[PDB]
Amino acid sequence: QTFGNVALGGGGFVSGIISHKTSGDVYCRTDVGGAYRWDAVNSKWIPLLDWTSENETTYQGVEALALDPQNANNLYLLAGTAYFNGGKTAILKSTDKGNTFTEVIVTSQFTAHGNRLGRANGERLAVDPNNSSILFCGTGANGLWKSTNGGLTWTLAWNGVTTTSNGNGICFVVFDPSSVSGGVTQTIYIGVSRTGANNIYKSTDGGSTFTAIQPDNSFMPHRAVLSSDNSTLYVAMADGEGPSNGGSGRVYKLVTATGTWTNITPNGNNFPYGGVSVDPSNTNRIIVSTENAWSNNQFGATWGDFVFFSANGGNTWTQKLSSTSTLNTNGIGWIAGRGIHWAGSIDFDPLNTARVRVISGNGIFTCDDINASATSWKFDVKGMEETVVLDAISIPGGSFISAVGDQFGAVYSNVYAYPAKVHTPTVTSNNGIAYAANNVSKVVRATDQLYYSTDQGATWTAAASTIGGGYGKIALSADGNTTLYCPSGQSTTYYSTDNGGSWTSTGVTTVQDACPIADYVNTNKFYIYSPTSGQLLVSTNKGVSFTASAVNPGQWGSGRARAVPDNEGSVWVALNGGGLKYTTNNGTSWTTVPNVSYCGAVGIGKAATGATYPAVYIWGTVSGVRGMFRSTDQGASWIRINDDAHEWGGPGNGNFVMGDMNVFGRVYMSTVGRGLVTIESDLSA
Ligand SMILES: OC[C@H]1O[C@@H](O[C@H]2[C@@H](OC[C@H]3O[C@@H](O[C@H]4[C@H](O)[C@@H](O)[C@@H](O)O[C@@H]4CO)[C@H](O)[C@@H](O)[C@@H]3O[C@@H]3O[C@H](CO[C@H]4OC[C@@H](O)[C@H](O)[C@H]4O)[C@@H](O[C@@H]4O[C@H](CO[C@H]5OC[C@@H](O)[C@H](O)[C@H]5O)[C@@H](O)[C@H](O)[C@H]4O)[C@H](O)[C@H]3O)OC[C@@H](O)[C@@H]2O)[C@H](O)[C@@H](O)[C@H]1O
Ligand SMILES: OC[C@H]1O[C@@H](O)[C@H](O)[C@@H](O)[C@@H]1O[C@@H]1O[C@H](CO[C@H]2OC[C@@H](O)[C@H](O)[C@H]2O)[C@@H](O[C@@H]2O[C@H](CO[C@H]3OC[C@@H](O)[C@H](O)[C@H]3O)[C@@H](O[C@@H]3O[C@H](CO[C@H]4OC[C@@H](O)[C@H](O)[C@H]4O)[C@@H](O)[C@H](O)[C@H]3O)[C@H](O)[C@H]2O)[C@H](O)[C@H]1O
Ligand SMILES: [Cl-]
Ligand SMILES: [Cl-]
Ligand SMILES: [Cl-]
Ligand SMILES: [Cl-]
Ligand SMILES: [Cl-]
Ligand SMILES: [Cl-]
Ligand SMILES: [Cl-]
Ligand SMILES: [Cl-]
Ligand SMILES: [Cl-]
Ligand SMILES: [Cl-]
Ligand SMILES: [Cl-]
Ligand SMILES: [Cl-]
Ligand SMILES: [Cl-]
Ligand SMILES: [Cl-]
Ligand SMILES: [Cl-]
Ligand SMILES: [Cl-]
Ligand SMILES: [Cl-]
Ligand SMILES: [Cl-]
Ligand SMILES: [Cl-]
Ligand SMILES: [Cl-]
Ligand SMILES: [Cl-]
Ligand SMILES: [Cl-]
Ligand SMILES: [Cl-]
Ligand SMILES: [Cl-]
Ligand SMILES: [Cl-]
Ligand SMILES: [Cl-]
Ligand SMILES: [Cl-]
Repeated sequence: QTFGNVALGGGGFVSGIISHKTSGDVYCRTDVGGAYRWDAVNSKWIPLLDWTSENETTYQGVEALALDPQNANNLYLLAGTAYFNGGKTAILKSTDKGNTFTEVIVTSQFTAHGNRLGRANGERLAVDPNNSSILFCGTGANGLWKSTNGGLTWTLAWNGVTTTSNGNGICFVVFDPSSVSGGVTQTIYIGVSRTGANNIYKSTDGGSTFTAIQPDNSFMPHRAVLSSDNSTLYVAMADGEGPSNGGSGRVYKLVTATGTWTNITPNGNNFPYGGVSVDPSNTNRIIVSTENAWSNNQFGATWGDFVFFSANGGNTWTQKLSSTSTLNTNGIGWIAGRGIHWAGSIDFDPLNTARVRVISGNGIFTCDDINASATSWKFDVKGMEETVVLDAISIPGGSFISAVGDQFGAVYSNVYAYPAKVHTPTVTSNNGIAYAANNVSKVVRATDQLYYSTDQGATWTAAASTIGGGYGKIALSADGNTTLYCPSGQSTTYYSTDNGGSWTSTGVTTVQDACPIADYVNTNKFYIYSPTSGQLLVSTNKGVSFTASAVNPGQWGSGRARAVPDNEGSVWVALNGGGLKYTTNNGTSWTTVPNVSYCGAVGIGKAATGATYPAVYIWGTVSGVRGMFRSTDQGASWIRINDDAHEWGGPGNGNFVMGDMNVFGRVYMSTVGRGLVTIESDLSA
């Protein structure tokens, strides 16, 4: 209720599906946005890692997820991202299906990178099916590790493999619990993400020594699974690790009693393969998915990977995703024309193996009846949001409009309703958006080119020219007639009085990735805060020229400063470790907000009833507590409106907080991998 998301649905890469082969619990992991449990009672995904603080953004990268065959309550994640928090890596252990976790930091022993090449391979973390206290973990670069205390500490088990050219190392670990001594499983199979050297190994002494067994080192394994009866190991492989490389591949099966490998590649098509699943009650019933194939014209509407099913252990196969399939959008209209790609994990639902889930670069798709002649695949992403949101606007009396990486963004009359369409044309992303305060039908967005709308985002027309380059931040004057624009990666802000028919430099040439801001009241006034110089630059001639204000707010803040409705000359600046300041006089002087020792982002929203100033929202540290705070009294007092369970890793790539201008208390925040989060902070009930 209080915490949620703008509805979009999936929109990023789910890198693995893991189900409990006895209880039927289903989970997934993602590369940039944590992990989820499928709540089959309520039919929605439940995020499990929204508690990660900004000191734990790293854990949004989930490299492996393991369940305990003997106890469905246990759940383990290997979490870490190379580029956050020093690459800090942990085993995250839960005894309650992910409702709560214990953190076991392992960085100095081994690291993980959820956004690595090879990330859909797995699972490289596994629980001994005979002994809940024993886990093994293959690592990308540090060998094979084990724990004998349920994941609390780890030791090096085997180092015959450590590093590989692709950085992905040991990429699956599978136990055969038919082989046991002293209550410790003795047979372990591992896969290694390399070609031209040994890459599938078997130990029969509990992981102390391994023997190479692969039939063809031209291909590296992605995933493997052992049938419930322990008789047959199925392996998907390709000549690259995926998800976005690999040009050919195979499916193999190993009959363990005789060590017999059979090439069961569907139709000898030799596509790159990643996903494989076996029915827990039928060794011979299997399904596979290609990974990084693109020549399947799914639904007749899109291009992506293939899915093949067999009931005879791979002797013959039937396609289960093709041009005759249909896409059930499940009320999420914008997914039409998109499909299943990077399909490096596929899973029969253990409770009913007529049902199959498959991953994709844009979410997860579910076929509830794999036996149908013309299969129906549902975009099955309720509760899941994985996009990287880059900008947004909230129009008083109008729509909320997002600018999103990969899935472009949408126009919302109800932010909790799934969009029928996303902004088109877009190339890759929209990274900036603006509207005219006194001409609210006029909106502009920045992709490879600028696009203008005269109907509040419903339709778009390209600017005649987009000066400098695309993807920059943008402002529209209050009257809508002037645009200011700084191309991404460039340091000059330009102005146009004709929707980009012509451009002229503002004279501001030294603010890289400038975020120009229009005053809401005075159509001739704009501001640019420069982190490098520490200056607030102000224009009173509609962008023709700027001057620095009398007093600098200070250096090294966020470029995303905010003007204030109904308050000409007011600007709030998030100063990072310099705190939070605001001016009411165009930067002639500044108020230091007491008790704010750090502020990463500031946004404005609808005023409280009976208040005289718009509400202010920050992501920052107030009296020593980092989180989301609201002030309804112009910064004199603050209240925390998030909680320790809802931090999401902080503001992430888009680095913004913004209030809704129509719904008091509602605030939006960007994230590294959880879409656009919302807090409905008006707790009046
Ligand atoms: O090229 C395609 C290829 O990419 C591989 O992945 C690697 C690649 O990732 C790019 C971005 O991935 C994107 O996620 C995708 C995801 O992969 C998809 O599967 C799917 O789910 O969609 C998402 C979204 O599209 C991430 O969103 C994106 O963040 C990744 O880009 C990296 O971002 C890091 C974090 O920073 C950004 O977010 C926090 C903000 O505060 C930052 O402003 C913003 O940059 C970047 O790291 C940051 O880098 C700066 C500067 O670093 C530089 O200067 C100092 C030197 O010491 C550094 O070495 C030097 O790089 C740091 O100051 C900062 O501390 C750090 O956090 C990062 O540079 C940027 O690339 O690229 C990074 C690899 O790690 C990924 O493996 C895929 O594997 C592959 O399949 C294919 O897609
Ligand atoms: O014509 C049909 C088909 O015929 C085959 O025979 C041919 O080989 C195919 O190329 C062709 O299909 C088209 O394939 C490309 C990929 O092509 C590359 O790989 C195969 C090579 O043969 C070829 O030479 C290569 O050029 C597909 O492109 C991929 O599309 C997906 C999905 O894109 C959709 O969703 C995002 C939206 O922005 C797009 O408009 C929409 O189409 C992309 O996946 C998303 O990627 C981003 C991360 O981006 C980055 O990593 C990969 C890199 O290529 C890209 O440039 C980077 O930006 C993630 O955040 C998303 O989560 C993920 O879903 C791929 O990035 C992209 O390569 C064509 O769609 C397909 O029609
Ligand atoms: Cl269900
Ligand atoms: Cl299991
Ligand atoms: Cl159980
Ligand atoms: Cl046990
Ligand atoms: Cl103990
Ligand atoms: Cl070593
Ligand atoms: Cl190698
Ligand atoms: Cl050995
Ligand atoms: Cl079986
Ligand atoms: Cl064997
Ligand atoms: Cl065949
Ligand atoms: Cl085929
Ligand atoms: Cl292909
Ligand atoms: Cl077929
Ligand atoms: Cl697609
Ligand atoms: Cl709304
Ligand atoms: Cl659309
Ligand atoms: Cl208006
Ligand atoms: Cl126009
Ligand atoms: Cl005006
Ligand atoms: Cl700057
Ligand atoms: Cl300064
Ligand atoms: Cl003024
Ligand atoms: Cl704002
Ligand atoms: Cl709390
Ligand atoms: Cl937390
Ligand atoms: Cl309240």
